[PDB]
Amino acid sequence: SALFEPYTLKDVTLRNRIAIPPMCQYMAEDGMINDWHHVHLAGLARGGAGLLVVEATAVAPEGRITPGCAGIWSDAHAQAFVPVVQAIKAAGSVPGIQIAHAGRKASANRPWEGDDHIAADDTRGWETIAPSAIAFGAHLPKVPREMTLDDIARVKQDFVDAARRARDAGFEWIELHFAHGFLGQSFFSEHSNKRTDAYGGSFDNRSRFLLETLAAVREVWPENLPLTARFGVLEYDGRDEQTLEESIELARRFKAGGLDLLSVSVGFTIPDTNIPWGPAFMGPIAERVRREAKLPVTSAWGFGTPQLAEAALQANQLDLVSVGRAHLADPHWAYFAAKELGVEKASWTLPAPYAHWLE
Amino acid sequence: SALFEPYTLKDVTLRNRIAIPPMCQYMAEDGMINDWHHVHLAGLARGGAGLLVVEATAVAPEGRITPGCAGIWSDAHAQAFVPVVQAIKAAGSVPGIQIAHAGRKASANRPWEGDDHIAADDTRGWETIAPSAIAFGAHLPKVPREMTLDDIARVKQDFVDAARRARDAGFEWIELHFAHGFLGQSFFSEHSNKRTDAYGGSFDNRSRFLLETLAAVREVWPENLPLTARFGVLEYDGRDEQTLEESIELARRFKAGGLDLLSVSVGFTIPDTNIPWGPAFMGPIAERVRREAKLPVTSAWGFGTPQLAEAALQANQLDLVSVGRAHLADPHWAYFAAKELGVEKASWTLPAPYAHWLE
Ligand SMILES: Cc1cc2nc3c(=O)[nH]c(=O)nc-3n(C[C@H](O)[C@H](O)[C@H](O)COP(=O)(O)O)c2cc1C
Ligand SMILES: Cc1cc2nc3c(=O)[nH]c(=O)nc-3n(C[C@H](O)[C@H](O)[C@H](O)COP(=O)(O)O)c2cc1C
Ligand SMILES: O=c1ccc2ccccc2o1
Ligand SMILES: O=c1ccc2ccccc2o1
Repeated sequence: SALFEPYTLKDVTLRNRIAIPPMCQYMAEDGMINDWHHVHLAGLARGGAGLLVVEATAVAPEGRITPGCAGIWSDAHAQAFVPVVQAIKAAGSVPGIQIAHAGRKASANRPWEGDDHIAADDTRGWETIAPSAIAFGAHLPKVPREMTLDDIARVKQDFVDAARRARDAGFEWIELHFAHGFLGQSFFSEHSNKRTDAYGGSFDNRSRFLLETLAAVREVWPENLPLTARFGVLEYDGRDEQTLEESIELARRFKAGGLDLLSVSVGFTIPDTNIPWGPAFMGPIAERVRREAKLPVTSAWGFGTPQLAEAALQANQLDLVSVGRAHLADPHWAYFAAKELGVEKASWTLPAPYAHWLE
Repeated sequence: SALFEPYTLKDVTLRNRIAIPPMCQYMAEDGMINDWHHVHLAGLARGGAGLLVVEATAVAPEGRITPGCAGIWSDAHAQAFVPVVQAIKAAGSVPGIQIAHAGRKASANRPWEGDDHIAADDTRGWETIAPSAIAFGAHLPKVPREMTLDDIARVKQDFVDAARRARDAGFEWIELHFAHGFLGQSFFSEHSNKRTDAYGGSFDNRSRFLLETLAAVREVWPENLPLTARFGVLEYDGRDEQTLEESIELARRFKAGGLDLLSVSVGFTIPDTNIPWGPAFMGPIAERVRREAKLPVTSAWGFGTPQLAEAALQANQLDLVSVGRAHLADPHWAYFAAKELGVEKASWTLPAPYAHWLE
């Protein structure tokens, strides 16, 4: 099975091609993770996936999506990850982390508590920042504060500090969150970036925050550990071919700047779009990015059907298959997939205290 | 759905009729549990089952099955359970524990490391104890030491101390392991008990260890928390009707002595038997015990098919359905069962960070 072939990137070897993508849990308190996360993540690692990427973890308090988001903006925040990293490694999975800044989509309620911008008089909320003072709209109506050049310098340094902390906590894989309409994506998109300084206007200027942040992170992140990013390569906003062309050009510049793998997604920069949701719908666009930027990729959405994951790999659409919600449903999805695909000794996807009894 | 109806026993209410029976993990060190158990048990509790019974936990070092078995023979052993109990409660499941003594089946290898009695010159092994100096046979050839009256007194006190420790660690449900050919079962069975003192020969004498142990435990175990036992009610040894009759009589004496629920099993006292394994095969015998002893019951073996669990409950064969291996395969089996049986808002079997996304 292609799904169960190992994968080596830099000095890291994944035991199979199943990646668990970042999935916010909304269970942290002032950014500090707790036994929710410990058990959730260790349980997933034991389920057999080769790579487990921790949820969007804010590089600064105002870069959380919600009051429940994880953070890594101090050394105490980082040290809370150490036992979890160690548990993921004990289970034979590779521990990764997505470091993030929610930009104009920050200061929102948890998804089961309204999913919308927090009311102005709610003591939990905060002012959001963005390249330009323009609201997302819809359920996120707050107008963010336009960043100063000093704010840009500060946020880049927060990404550096976050990467340094992730390294020192023992993570073996890092993902910069430049997707999903959050701060990085919003610098790239002309919808959200109306700046007329070095950080907006032209393709080079819109790319600048993302490229500078990547380069700054690269200074502290070990060359022997995968350096990755998530990036929305189109919006489904009626501008798709031009946007895809620019996104692929940026992917080439990421590769030249030391990016080892790109997690290919959708922008979600603005609400007025027409996204053609369907099983593995991103496969062909991931394949195009992979081919035209000559860079390994992953993608997500609907790959919880094992045969579809297998097909995407065999078609060389993807190098790793990211499987999210199916792992919330069943932490042992990798074992289910091994059985489905007829892998020999499928139960030994799991550790011995489970595997022995399920043969 | 009957499977998703709550159940109240004494002061304890289970949110549904799904019980996770004790399942040895073989991951403890000198009886001390660790993060294997913490994550395993907390993950299961979050999966939605109403009751989670911790694996056979030895009341004395020589009563472990294997070198990997959990123990509760000192206060330090008991205190290791406290964070796990607290995690199970945080997830809304009821924490239980099975306290045990392996008798002549002790000093064995882990099941994936031979499953047989440990060699005499292996430094991990120990002398086993039993009512009579008679080996099980087959892969368990060691002849146990015949217990003295002082040994009987000591082991009863070890059960008391174990129950006291379980209580003080916060467990809300206790199960005495009088099944599966271990010490208690072996006192009851004429195959293994050839004593001619007060603890063998007659039905009353063979029952005595079990009844005295129950009564002694009852002195320290709170009256408002379920007091239960697991007991093998037949052997499939060609003596089934007579053995069933005696076992039901013992069940009546357990009930009279304060037992709240009986987990009905097979004896596994000797190897030369013909057990008719099949899905829910114990249902009719559990039903007979339930009816003739007028005592709530659970049973196990093959109830991981949700419709079969439901049928057993609707037929009043069982009060709780024990589902073991299916939970090793999928910690979230209760969610799977809720979907299968068409329960409304099935995803809310799970906590919010999962349930919201799986609706
Ligand atoms: C509960 C949950 C939280 C999510 N949090 C993030 C996040 O932290 N970062 C991110 O880039 N994507 C996040 N996503 C997107 C997932 O990583 C994944 O791309 C999406 O769920 C599609 O994959 P699936 O169909 O296998 O679930 C989240 C999705 C879910 C369901
Ligand atoms: C891994 C494992 C460990 C077991 N350990 C115990 C134990 O600690 N105590 C016990 O009474 N039964 C133990 N059993 C029996 C289970 O409790 C259950 O009765 C049996 O697995 C049948 O249920 P199932 O078909 O749902 O798996 C164990 C079974 C398995 C598979
Ligand atoms: O980047 C993100 C962060 C959270 C999240 C939650 C649900 C769906 C997608 C998501 O993407
Ligand atoms: O009482 C027990 C203890 C361990 C065990 C392992 C596999 C099957 C049944 C078992 O029963």
